[PDB]
Amino acid sequence: AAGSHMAAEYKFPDPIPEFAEAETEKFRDHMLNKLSKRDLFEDSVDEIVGVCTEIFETFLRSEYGGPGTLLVIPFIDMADTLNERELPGGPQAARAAIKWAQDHVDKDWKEWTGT
Repeated sequence: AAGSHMAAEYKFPDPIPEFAEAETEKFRDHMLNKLSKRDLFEDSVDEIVGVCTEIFETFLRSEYGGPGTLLVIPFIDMADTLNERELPGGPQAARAAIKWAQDHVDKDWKEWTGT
């Protein structure tokens, strides 16, 4: 954080697979509920949520180590994957995903880790 200090002074938390799993369940349940109500996703909610959830969990499991590490790239990956598979609503789903993640992930990490 401050360049003159010793590297040994800065311990950063590793990603936590149990947090990734628990937070992915909350994300999935939010996304299923939010997208289910809308004609745009009527026949594809499960598939679209499945794409978003897989990308989200993979990022939390390997890459998320608390505040300062939730990158935008998984949400770009969600829109790109939905666009590649010609699933309608890519921008809408990725925006729902990033809004929820912005609102919850760091806060939930602090609560889950007790920090």
